[PDB]
Amino acid sequence: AVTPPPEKFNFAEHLLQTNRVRPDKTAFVDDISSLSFAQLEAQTRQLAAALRAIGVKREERVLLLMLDGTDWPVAFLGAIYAGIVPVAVNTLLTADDYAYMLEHSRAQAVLVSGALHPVLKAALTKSDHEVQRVIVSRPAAPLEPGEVDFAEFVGAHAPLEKPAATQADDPAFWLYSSGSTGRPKGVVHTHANPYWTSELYGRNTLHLREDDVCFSAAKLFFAYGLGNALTFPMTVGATTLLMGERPTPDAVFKRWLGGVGGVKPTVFYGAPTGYAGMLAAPNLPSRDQVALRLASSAGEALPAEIGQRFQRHFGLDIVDGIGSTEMLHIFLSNLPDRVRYGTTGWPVPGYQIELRGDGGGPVADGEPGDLYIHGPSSATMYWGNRAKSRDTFQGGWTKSGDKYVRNDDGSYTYAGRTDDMLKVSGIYVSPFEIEATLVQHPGVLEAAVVGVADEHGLTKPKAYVVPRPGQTLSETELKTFIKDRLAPYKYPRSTVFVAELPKTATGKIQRFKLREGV
Ligand SMILES: O=C(O)c1ccco1
Repeated sequence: AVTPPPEKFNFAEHLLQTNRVRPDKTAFVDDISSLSFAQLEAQTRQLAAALRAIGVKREERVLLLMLDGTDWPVAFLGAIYAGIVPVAVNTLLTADDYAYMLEHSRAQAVLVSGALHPVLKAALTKSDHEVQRVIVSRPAAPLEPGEVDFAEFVGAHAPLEKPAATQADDPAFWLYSSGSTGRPKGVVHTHANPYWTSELYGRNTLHLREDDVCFSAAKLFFAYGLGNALTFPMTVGATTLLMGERPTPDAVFKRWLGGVGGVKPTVFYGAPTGYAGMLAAPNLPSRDQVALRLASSAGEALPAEIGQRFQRHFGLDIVDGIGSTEMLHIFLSNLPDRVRYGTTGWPVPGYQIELRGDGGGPVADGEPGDLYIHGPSSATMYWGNRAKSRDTFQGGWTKSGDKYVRNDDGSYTYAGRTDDMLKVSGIYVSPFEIEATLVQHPGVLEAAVVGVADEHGLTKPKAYVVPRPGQTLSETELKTFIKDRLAPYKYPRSTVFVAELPKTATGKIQRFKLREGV
């Protein structure tokens, strides 16, 4: 039902051309600024020019480390328009994480929000990078020699006259994806990939349209967010609301109620964690206060009671689907008019789904298998990692690392992960990372972290800690340490002190016994 993109294709030019019908409609609006489609176009093309003027060439990478706001799609589309590959990254990571991404991407320039300039600085100082220029959006401190203010940079250059003559299957952008051990993998996406997600899911599954106002709690750096709040709305001419701050129930409700930009969102997107938090909130708005027509969920399985509670309150379902960084967006989903809570719905038309057992063979309905996806938006490889590329991308099929069960009605029910990671509110969290942080406290002897469901059925990490006999470590002291050592998104929901952990003769911790509540 969807025509493939032409083999000569630049995604940025495609989204700009789509919206030349509507120059004066708002494209993006945030707390302090707004861009119409024609202003976005101009700024996008001037940034493309600016990047070429400082010597960044076609196929070279730039790091895009930016809070959600109107400069973000300018950054992203401007690079793409130039045939430069933006590497769009999480804004909550450490200087060490970024130092690795600068070296691994060989980024030649960085586009960074002033609030993130201190962490970027640390990463630049410590690494062997190739960064020729730092372009700072909304600087929060004085610019260092050679750094340039984003607005000045865009404003200094005339718009690039034509886009880079890219192929549809040329790399257009990277995201990073983390595993339970080891450094993040550079997921390489082509120009065609987000065309396929925006058409097969944004348009043909959600039925987004021009008069929509989109608002995603999931940031633009998330694959989920990048669809929800950039590629999908730009595909149909919707207006997008962007928000720089942390998405709490209050910040979201403020927006829902038309507190920014004079717009009320019609389409909202977020993790089940956020929806649970909102429904808990004593000032949840009533349906007559909001203009929501469509509530999308992804980033962990949606507990049935959260959808049911949302539906009872709003008269609107939560439409929960699953995608990945490697598949770019959702491939298995409930539909806006067909929702079965306790399942992730049906394959998205355009994607083929398989469940494979221990030998790669078929599994009987109602038995769990590992999920593999065949669809036209899959990443081509992990950059510079052939072993991991071979394990994940196998002849047109992409291994998700999830397990699922197929139901008699052809829907799919989540069954666990194949690789120890915990999916906590949209972000993959490694139990092994948390264990290695806890053992650096002198009062901890050993530590084990597993996922446990909270009162809402949502998975959070839980730490089992053996304290070191000669020391005094209290629960609070450990919480103080965790607070200093880890990002809030990685916190254990609770920590239990035990006398010993169950292990094999080799010292392998039997984490499955801790999940069983021994
Ligand atoms: O379920 C996810 O985590 C997802 C949705 C779209 C992209 O990633």
